[PDB]
Amino acid sequence: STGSATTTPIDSLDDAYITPVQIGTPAQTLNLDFDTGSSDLWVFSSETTASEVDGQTIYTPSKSTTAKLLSGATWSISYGDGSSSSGDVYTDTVSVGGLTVTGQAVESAKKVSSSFTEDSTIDGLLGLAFSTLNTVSPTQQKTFFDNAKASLDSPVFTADLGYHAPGTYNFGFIDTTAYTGSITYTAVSTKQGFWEWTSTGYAVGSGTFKSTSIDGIADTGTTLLYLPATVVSAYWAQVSGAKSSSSVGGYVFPCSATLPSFTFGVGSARIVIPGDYIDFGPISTGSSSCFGGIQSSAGIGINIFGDVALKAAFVVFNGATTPTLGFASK
Repeated sequence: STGSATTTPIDSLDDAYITPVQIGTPAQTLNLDFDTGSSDLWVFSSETTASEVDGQTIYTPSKSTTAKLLSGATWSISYGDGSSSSGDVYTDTVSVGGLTVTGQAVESAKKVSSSFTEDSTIDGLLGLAFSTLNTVSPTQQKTFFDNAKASLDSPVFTADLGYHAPGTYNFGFIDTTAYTGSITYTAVSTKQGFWEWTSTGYAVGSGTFKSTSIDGIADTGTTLLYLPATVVSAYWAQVSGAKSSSSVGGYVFPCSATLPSFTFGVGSARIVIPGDYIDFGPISTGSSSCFGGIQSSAGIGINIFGDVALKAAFVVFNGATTPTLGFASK
């Protein structure tokens, strides 16, 4: 089997991408944030505290003839941005782009943190990291991809995120028309539960490539590119007037600037992020200070190849017995 679904930016900055997901019988379609940095499929629901729902579409398990309470199971998750959610668990039929999994754990939110409530466009998350990170207790549950894997034509999914445009998540096949050149594959460590890999270096604009190992994670659920402070300083030094602002929370730059590109290495290959992808717009409405899309990971504990980096590539998440990642230009 295969599946193919369009993923759509939630706003004009590409802050996140939503993908329609069919849950239950008859189908209830929710727009979920596919997140290769986490491993829970959770949704706003008829059980979510009413004051914490503000415009999201909810899953109502009592209206699904295939929903079953997973007795005794609870979940609770906290994300790198400080947000969180928790609740109970149902199993139900879940379909993405024509690919159907029966008995998928659907984590129904009883509580969500304010950042979720305040974002009416995201109805939940669909985790695509390794199932060892799934938070369901006392019996950890598998991700949608893990449940689908054996049925897929090939045990892979691909992320093709658009810049200011829709893109595609495919399951079970590699669309050879969706990229240019060849796909360069690179080793993955699953020791932390992430799609963790080592970039071979970077370049700023037309500058020389610096060969240096940068361990990080491929994370579709993180907006920005978070890299070591040395790398980030080297980038922003090429933008006149750019500076790190403690009050704003990262590097800002004059909105009148033209940003240089940023290149990262994948083996001997190179992925170029155009400068425009690094502009996240005014820090507040009407400001001439703009927020940068490359930020320091120093306070995170891990480097994160988020959407800024991934949307410059066609990315293969190869879930074979020994997983690997593939990157192609597009």
